[PDB]
Amino acid sequence: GAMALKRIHKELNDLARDPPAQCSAGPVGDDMFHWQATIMGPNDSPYQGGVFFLTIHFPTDYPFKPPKVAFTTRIYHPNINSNGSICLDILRSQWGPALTISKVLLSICSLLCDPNPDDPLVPEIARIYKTDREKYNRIAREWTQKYAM
Repeated sequence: GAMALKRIHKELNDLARDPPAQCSAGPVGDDMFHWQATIMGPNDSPYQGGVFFLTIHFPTDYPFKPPKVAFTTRIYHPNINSNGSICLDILRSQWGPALTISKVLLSICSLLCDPNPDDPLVPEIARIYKTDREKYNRIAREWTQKYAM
């Protein structure tokens, strides 16, 4: 409804004056409820140098339910699977209306920097993250080269 659209427009304007991390986001064409985003691989993470694309769909009752957010670029990470689904609490149970798409992107950036392996979407990636960090980082760098450059 109209409340959602007002809030989406406000968050787009907010993002343009103050970009979260090194992210971009906004409408695909004229559709205010379907956005694209990009996140630069954080410096000093194994994703450094990659550019990762995401899709975002706002619900009609935004901001009182979360946007649906998924990666379209492949990424090696304990909380992001091969469909680009993102296991992140604020996109489900911990969403509230004081969150914004800028805060979602900052939280996804932090997630890339410091995973939640006890919340595994990809059990083996979670396991290697915990038991052999040097190997996790090697493989995440390899996948950044393969998919995100």
